[PDB]
Amino acid sequence: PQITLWKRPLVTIKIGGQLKEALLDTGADDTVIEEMSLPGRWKPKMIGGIGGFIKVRQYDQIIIEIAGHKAIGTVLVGPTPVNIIGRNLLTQIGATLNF
Amino acid sequence: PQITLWKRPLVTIKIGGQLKEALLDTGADDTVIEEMSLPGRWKPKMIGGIGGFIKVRQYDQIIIEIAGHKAIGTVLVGPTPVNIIGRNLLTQIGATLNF
Ligand SMILES: CC(C)CN(C[C@@H](O)[C@H](Cc1ccccc1)NC(=O)O[C@H]1CO[C@H]2OCC(F)(F)[C@H]21)S(=O)(=O)c1ccc(N)cc1
Ligand SMILES: [Cl-]
Ligand SMILES: [Cl-]
Ligand SMILES: [Cl-]
Ligand code: NA
Repeated sequence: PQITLWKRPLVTIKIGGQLKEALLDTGADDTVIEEMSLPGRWKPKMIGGIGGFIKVRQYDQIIIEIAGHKAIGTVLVGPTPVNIIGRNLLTQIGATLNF
Repeated sequence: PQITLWKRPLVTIKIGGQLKEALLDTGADDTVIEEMSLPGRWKPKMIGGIGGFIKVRQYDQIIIEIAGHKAIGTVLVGPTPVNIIGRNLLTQIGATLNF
């Protein structure tokens, strides 16, 4: 689709068997999701933000479905105020900014 | 143009006759730029992200060029880690997300 930016670009995702709403965020290098369980190994990470950092768990090789499109990549899990789909997974669904 | 997301979507902006680099950020409601001098009065605003909130100065009806496209609108100034072009000005330059 073509998504205008008059409102937040929110979409439905499927991750870990769960449906969630997430923000398509070209200003995010990586994907960050609110606390949930995911399978496999993880390692700690700090991720930056406009106001400072939060501690997250880094899970690699996680499959997500993003508005109907399957991707695989790293997902960070931690106390983000909103679920955000970052560039690491936006590239995989072929998302571009056009003007 | 059509901007892919394998790297950060950084463009040149021009504000107060100065060139700066800024990130095109669909996850930002608001344009926020690092400390600089802007004309006129400002109003207070609170904006929040990963790591919490920052206090910013809101300047309205500021002339800003973004990747060669003219915009005139609200610019927030504060301790953001990078200059961010948010949806309030992305809509003025006709940007959409596409996949
Ligand atoms: C700051 C920017 C360089 C990076 N961020 C992504 C942003 O898109 C962020 C994404 C974001 C969205 C919503 C809440 C938290 C973060 N938006 C944001 O801070 O926008 C602020 C300016 O306008 C307001 O609108 C949303 C806001 F946050 F409120 C304010 S981020 O959230 O800090 C971030 C950093 C690293 C990773 N991997 C993922 C995300
Ligand atoms: Cl990845
Ligand atoms: Cl104040
Ligand atoms: Cl505006
Ligand atoms: Na894994």
